[PDB]
This record gives sequence, structure tokens and C-alpha cells, in this order.
Amino acid sequence: SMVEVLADHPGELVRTDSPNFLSSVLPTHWRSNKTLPIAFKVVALGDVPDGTLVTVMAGNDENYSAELRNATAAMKNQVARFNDLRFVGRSGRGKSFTLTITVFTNPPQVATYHRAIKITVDGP
Ligand SMILES: [Cl-]
Ligand SMILES: [Cl-]
Repeated sequence: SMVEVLADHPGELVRTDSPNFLSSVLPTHWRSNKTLPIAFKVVALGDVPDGTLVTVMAGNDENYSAELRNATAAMKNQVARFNDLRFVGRSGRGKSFTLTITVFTNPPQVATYHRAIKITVDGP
């Protein structure tokens, strides 16, 4: 249940654009190819079997799909923890990326992370 899920992770999860998923918090601006400060997690509020895969993609109007590293994780106890997601492709200082989340239930569901992320060679 959402109340129970919030209660396992108080103060750590944010809405996605889908009522069925929450996520951990990403930086607003990060350095290309740098390890993230908070390992990314996608949390299912609904039933998602263990082993269900989750993949993320990043892009914008200039770049349909920016390079990522380690952009797939598997659900376990309704949480998919990405061990080492990295943002490699750069948005530049003037634009940011939207991060789309795909959860490979049958059939797959798509969610979007709740903020844009800027990726530059130097970072913030
Ligand atoms: Cl790229
Ligand atoms: Cl850049």
C-alpha cells in the first residue's frame, strides 16, 4: 500500500508522473560520467513481481536518447535499485534532460521522473 511504502522509506521518495511509481531523488545538475550521490531507486506501489526489469532513458528535443551507463535494474520486494546509474551524454549548460522510466511488467508501464536533470562536463 502507498502508506506502507512511504513508511519503509520516510523522507526519501518522490512522485513520478505515474500514480503507480515513486523514485529516489536525483541531482538537478550533475557531472557527466560521475557516480551519483544517491543510488537511483524506482519503487512500485503496485504489484510487480521480483525480477521485473526497469530501464531508464534520458533525452530532450536535441537529443532523443542521451548515453547512460548501467541503466537497467531488477525489482526485488517492489524496489529496483540501480547499482551504478551514470549520466554520460551531456545536455550542456542551456538545456536539461527528461528521465523516462520503463517497468517491464506485462505489459510495460512508462513513468517520468519528476524533474529535469542537467548534465555537463564540469557539473555544478
Ligand atoms: Cl549522448
Ligand atoms: Cl557540457
